[PDB]
Amino acid sequence: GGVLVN
Amino acid sequence: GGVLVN
Amino acid sequence: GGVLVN
Amino acid sequence: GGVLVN
Amino acid sequence: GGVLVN
Amino acid sequence: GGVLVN
Ligand SMILES: [Zn+2]
Ligand SMILES: [Zn+2]
Ligand SMILES: [Zn+2]
Ligand SMILES: [Zn+2]
Ligand SMILES: [Zn+2]
Ligand SMILES: [Zn+2]
Repeated sequence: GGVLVN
Repeated sequence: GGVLVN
Repeated sequence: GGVLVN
Repeated sequence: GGVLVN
Repeated sequence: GGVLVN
Repeated sequence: GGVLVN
């Protein structure tokens, strides 16, 4: 899956 | 905010 | 699954 | 914000 | 923000 | 998956 740390 | 379409 | 830390 | 389309 | 189309 | 650190 994707990981987005905004 | 962030947008994650997995 | 995806991980979003906003 | 960031956009991630995985 | 960044845009990542994976 | 992709990793976006924004
Ligand atoms: Zn993953
Ligand atoms: Zn936003
Ligand atoms: Zn996952
Ligand atoms: Zn943005
Ligand atoms: Zn931008
Ligand atoms: Zn990966």
